This record gives sequence, structure tokens and C-alpha cells, in this order.
Amino acid sequence: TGLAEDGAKSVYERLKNDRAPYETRAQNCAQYTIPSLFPKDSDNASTDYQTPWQAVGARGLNNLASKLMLALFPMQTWMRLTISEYEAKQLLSDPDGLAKVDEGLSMVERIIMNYIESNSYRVTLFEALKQLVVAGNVLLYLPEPEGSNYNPMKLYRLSSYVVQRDAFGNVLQMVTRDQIAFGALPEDIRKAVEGQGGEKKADETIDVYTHIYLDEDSGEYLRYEEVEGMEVQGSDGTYPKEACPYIPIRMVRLDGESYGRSYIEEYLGDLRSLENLQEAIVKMSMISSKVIGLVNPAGITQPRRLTKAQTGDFVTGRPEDISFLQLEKQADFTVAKAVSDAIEARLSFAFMLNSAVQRTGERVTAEEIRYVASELEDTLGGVYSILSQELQLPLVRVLLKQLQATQQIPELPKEAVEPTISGRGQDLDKLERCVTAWAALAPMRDDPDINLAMIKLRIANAIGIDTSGILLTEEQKQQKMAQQSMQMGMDNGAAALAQGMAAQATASPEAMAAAADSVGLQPGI
Amino acid sequence: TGLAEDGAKSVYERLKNDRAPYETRAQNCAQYTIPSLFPKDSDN
Repeated sequence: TGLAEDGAKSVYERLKNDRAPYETRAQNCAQYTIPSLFPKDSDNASTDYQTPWQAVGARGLNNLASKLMLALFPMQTWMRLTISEYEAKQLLSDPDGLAKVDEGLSMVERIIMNYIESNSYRVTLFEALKQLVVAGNVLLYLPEPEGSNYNPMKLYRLSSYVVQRDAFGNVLQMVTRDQIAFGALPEDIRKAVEGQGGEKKADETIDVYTHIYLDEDSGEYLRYEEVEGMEVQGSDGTYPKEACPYIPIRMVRLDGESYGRSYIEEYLGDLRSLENLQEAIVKMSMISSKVIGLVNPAGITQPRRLTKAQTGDFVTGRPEDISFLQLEKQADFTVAKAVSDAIEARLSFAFMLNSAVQRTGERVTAEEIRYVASELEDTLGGVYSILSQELQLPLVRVLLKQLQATQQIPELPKEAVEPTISGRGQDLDKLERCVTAWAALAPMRDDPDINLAMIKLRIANAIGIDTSGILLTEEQKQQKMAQQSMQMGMDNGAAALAQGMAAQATASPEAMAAAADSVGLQPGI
Repeated sequence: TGLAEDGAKSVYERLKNDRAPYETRAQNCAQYTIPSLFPKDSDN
């Protein structure tokens, strides 16, 4: 049908004239740091990428993309599923069932970490974080599993997608551009391309578009793929608003523009000035590198004898005729060096590398004083804080849906939500701290006055551990007092009759021969 | 049979003109680090 917005190949073309501000920023912004990261895409093989004269942008990007990956995504359990605790108390008989629910929530949070690591999501997120530094603005598509086989996720680094969003935060429509070759197309698309007509080469590429527009009269998204034809008839997906496999990530958020900025465009002016120094220092060393022999032409020394002489010949002439053209700028090389060492000093804090070689340095700064490296962690804490909303939560809310449909996860009952805690964490440390406070109460087990039954509740109240699996309740002890007794009942009892039977089993020796026959032993002993 | 793509000796020759960007990069790129690692292969 007409499908209320048309056409998807032209929605990409109307809004391709909106990437061109951000795209020509990133082509400039990758030129100074690392040119292989975001090409101009009027680029082929060959177009060799000249290294920038400065190597701080190449340094301070890998040292910032990895320190985001190490901080956003540690190897352990970076998400956790909080059940709403008061609504968990109502629907359940306390207290054993409550932690039994949290074992099912500890079940799921390990399966996702066994799903993320076993599908190389760590790879394509690190390729995402390098795009988020240089350009921002990457959407990565999480396809349906269709089995327990290998399932990566494809990203699109702003030269292959288009989104359009509001001045308000929500997304209106997305267009992604593939260039899948004809032999490599999926099976339903090859029926549509052949259904369009005309034979194709095995290696000819096809601009395959998607269109993920927000629906008329319903809050969910509609998603249809297309070719040069209208649709592909495997198209329509009813993606809900909160769970769509296409999520556009965003380095630093700015309203109400459609895309996001990047982090390293906020220092791209400063790299532009630091390369212009480092271009000049190197070129001053190249005039230096040339060795010109200035012969004083009012002198005696002809170098017709200086060249053709051997290892140690005696030659005519004065030494003060032969001087060499040397590069001047002794007091000028230090001006351009001390500024370039000051600009690298104030970019090395902007990026998360430590203060390092590029000074005298001269540390004596020792030894507990380098806890001010935590100032780099706090400055790092301001960097990804936007990104934990934009990437880190929608990547879980998609995987909580897609694993329900493929039955690789239990259907969690509509009430559990997740924070991206940088990981408990709070459940471990608050349990570990109240143990040591209760361990100080150990010499008070014989004190007749202190209510140790209450102090252990007060520390469990001061430290915010919950309660009610925390202490033995009213009944709960007559069972426990019996178990020490039933132990000593079974212990003294089994030691009684075994001494009781075997003493009288062998006395008046005819009974000893009768006792051995019951086991089946003949008269051996 | 015809095997739907032909011939394999010419698929190598059509696309040998696509290595020549990367190949002449690596011949330059090994020249500066260690020249024994990637020869020009007009080399004996």
C-alpha cells in the first residue's frame, strides 16, 4: 500500500543533506587524530592516509576508547535486574522465595553476559566507541537470532544510516543503507530483485534500504526493507517504542538537533593548533638535516684537495675557511617546544592518559600522592554518563525481549527492571561490612546484659541490608536446638549399640562362631 | 560443468589489480620496519 510515507529511497536523500554538517566535521575531526578511522568515503584503494604531524590524537583516542570500554563494560556482570521489592513482598510468601526470585535474576544476568561474550559484542561495541569519540552518531542493529548459531551485530558509522528525530528526544524515522551484493543477498530479497526483472551479476551491489518510521495512530514503530522496488514482502515489523533492534547511540547530547556531537570535536580546535607547531618543529629539523659546506671564497682552501684526499692526508688550507650552513633558531626552537609541551599537557588531561614523558619529569612525586589519578577517573566519569542512557540501557532492553522470543531466557514476570550499576557491588560490600561489625560482637557471647539479639538487628538496620532472612525467627530454634541433640542422639546412640551388640556377640565362644555365620563368614577367624 | 562462474584462473587475474593498492602499501610499509618480512616478490 501507500504506507503513509513515501518513498524510503527519498527519505534517505532528503536527509542526506543533514549529515553533511556532521559528516564534514568528522572528516576533519578524524584527520587530526587517526585518519583510518573515519574516511571521506570518496575514498578507495588506494588513498593512503597521511599520519598527522602530532601523535597525541592517535594516542589519546585509543587511550580513551579503551578506558571507556574498560569502564562501561567490565568482564563481570555490568547489568543487574532489580525486582520491585515491595511488589515482590506482596505477591510472595516471605522470605525464602524472595532470594529465590533474585536467583532467577542472577540466572538471567549471567546468560546475557554469556550471550554478549559469545557473539563478539565486545568487538563491535569497541568499534562503536571509536566512532563515538571521533564522530558520535552510530546506530548498531541487533538482528534476530534464528537459532543458537553465531550472531554478531552490524553497526553503521553515519555514512550508512540516516535518522531524524525531534527537538524532543524521541526518534521519528531511521533509514539504513546497505550495499549487499547480489550473490550475498538474503533469500527473500533475491526473489524481489529477480521479481523486479533483468539478470544481475554475481558481484553487483544493491542499495538495500530500511525505513523504521514511527507509526501513524500507534506508538510502535513500523519497519520495512526495500530495494529499488517498493518493498520486499518480508518487511513489516511491529517494533515497540521501548524495544527496537536499531538504536542510535549519541556522544554528547545537544537539543534539538537530529544527531549528536562527538567528544573529540570539543578539542579539535586545539589539535589543529598543536599539529601546526609539530609540523614546524619537524620541518626545522629537516633544514638542520641538510649538510651544506660553506666555503669562504676569500680564502685558501680549495676542496679539490678536500674531497680527493685519503683517510689522513695533509692538505693545504686554513680551518676557518670551511664552515657549515647550520640551522639558527636556538632561542626560537624553545619557544615553539615549550608551547607544544604545554598544549600536549592540557590535552593529556582532557584525554584519560596519565601525565607522562613529555616534560622534564622529574617525579619525585611519590608515593601515595598519585591518588590524584582518581581525578582522571572522575573526569572519565563525566564522559560516559550520557552514554549509559543512550547505549547501555537500550542494549539490555532489546536483549531482554529477543531472548524471550527464542526461549533462551525464562519469561520474567513483567515487573523486573535493570540499572547499569558499575554490578553488585552494593549487595556485596554492604553484606561484607555487616559481617565485620558482627565479628566484633564475638567476645560478647557470654555477656549477660547486652542484647546481642538486637545489636545484630541494629547493624542490619544501619547498613542497608534488607532483613528477615537475616535472623532466626521465633520457632526456628527449637528446630535448631533439636539438631544439636539429634546429632548427639545419633552419635551416642550409634556408639552405644555398636559397643552393645559386639560385646555380647562374641562371648562364650559358641556365640562367636554363630555371629560370624550371620555375615556369611566360615571359620577362618 | 560450467559451474556458474568461470574461470577461476581469470578471477585471480581480474582481482589481482585490486591487491596492487594494498600490496604496494605493504612493500613500502615493510621497507621502513623490517624489509625481510614482506618482499616485493619481484625478488629472488
